[PDB]
Amino acid sequence: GPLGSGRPELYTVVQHVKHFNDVVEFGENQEFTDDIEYLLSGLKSTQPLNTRCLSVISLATKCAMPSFRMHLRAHGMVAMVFKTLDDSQHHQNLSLCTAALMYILSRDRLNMDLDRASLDLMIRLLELEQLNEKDMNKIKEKIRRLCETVHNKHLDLENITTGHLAMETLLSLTSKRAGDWFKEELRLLGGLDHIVDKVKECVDHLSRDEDEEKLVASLWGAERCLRVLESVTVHNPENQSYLIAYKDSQLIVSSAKALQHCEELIQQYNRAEDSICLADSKPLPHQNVTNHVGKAVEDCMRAIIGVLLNLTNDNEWGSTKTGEQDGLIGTALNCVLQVPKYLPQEQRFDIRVLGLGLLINLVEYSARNRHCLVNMETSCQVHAVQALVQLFLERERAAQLAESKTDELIKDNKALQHAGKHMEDCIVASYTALLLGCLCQESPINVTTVREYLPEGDFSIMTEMLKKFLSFMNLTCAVGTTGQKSISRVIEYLEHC
Repeated sequence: GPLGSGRPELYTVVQHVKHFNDVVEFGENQEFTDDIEYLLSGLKSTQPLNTRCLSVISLATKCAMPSFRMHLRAHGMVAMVFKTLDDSQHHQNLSLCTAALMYILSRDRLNMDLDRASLDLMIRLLELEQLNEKDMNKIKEKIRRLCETVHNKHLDLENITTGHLAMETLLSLTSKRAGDWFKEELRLLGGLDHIVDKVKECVDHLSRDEDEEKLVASLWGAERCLRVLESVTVHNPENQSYLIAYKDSQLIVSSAKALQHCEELIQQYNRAEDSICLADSKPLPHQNVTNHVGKAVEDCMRAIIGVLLNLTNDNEWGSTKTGEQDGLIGTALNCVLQVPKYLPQEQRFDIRVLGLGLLINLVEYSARNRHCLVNMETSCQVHAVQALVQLFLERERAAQLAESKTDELIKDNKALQHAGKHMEDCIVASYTALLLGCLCQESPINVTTVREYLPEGDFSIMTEMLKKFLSFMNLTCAVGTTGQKSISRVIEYLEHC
């Protein structure tokens, strides 16, 4: 039962005490009961705003002390502290302080301490959108140092904002460390409804034409929220299901549109270093504007696909509903074949894997997604399978050469990079082979096609690659038995082609 404990639970408790980190006192240090009633009064609406902000920071500063937090929570003051701050959303300065306070507090498990109201507050602070500067920076710097100390989290001062700290709070509340309590509560009490609605607002603003500031705010507004939605769906089928159902699949509908806008926007803000943009209208690759918007577009993309992966991984209504969105399957394919050439070299690996992974999810069981993909057409115009075989072969060479360059250096650390690029080109070739193999085993017709565009019609170039890939996967330990087994089966199948 709930009172019962296994060895792991007790081992943690005992290890937590013996080798410290938490140097705590259970004793009613009444100095706390003093400090605390003095601070609580500084938080009230009846107080000038700057006095409140400083009272919050001072309270957050004391909360870097595990013993203080413990006494704050043991007296049941947390819900009360945040009730007093429940008007924070109406003031941007106090909103930053309030978000910072709960982030620090969320180092611990707040199952018993946060109430619905305080949870709704933090969601409001996450939805928030936008004179006393030189000591707001001193406050921001103070917050940054607290974040490092309490969470081992290093943030740039440019990221000590309300949107960031509210996001980090919601990620911290729904991490592995936190458990599942708040993943559950965010759903059951309407929290996820509001985060999705916010994603829709932001994504609808990309569809219009807007200036740098408004564009970055739209994108960052979506990402911020998408990352919380990604978090709450990790190992949580309920939340995946809820987000697929909510408002006629609003999240997926908005996500698909967003991904498409992003595909277009990213061309507009090229940061590729091996590129030469013709247009004088397009920002140069080294401008502040370009690395500010372009990075914002990329980050939003990674967030969109992350959510879509979680919704389509095991859930087939998710895959069905996601595949039905006009142009998504096409956009996903473009994320692999086209988008990367408008990104810094370092970022191309991640996007290719994500796009390929999403395609695999969509195509695994959905016949109609399968059909839509094989009949798709793309650039280098050609059919999808043909393009995917090309990507494989292209990347399979890029790899065996990138290893030659680094096999030369070891004898005759530019090799490190060349080795890193070797691995990357292999994994991309691998996922491409895995996708093609998937399409093949679901229909022999596709086998004929891949054979046509395969040198000699010899599938061994794919199967040999997948064997090494499966072996590499078990080095990462990222995939479990079923995953490993089904990859093996794909190798078997292709081996008989």
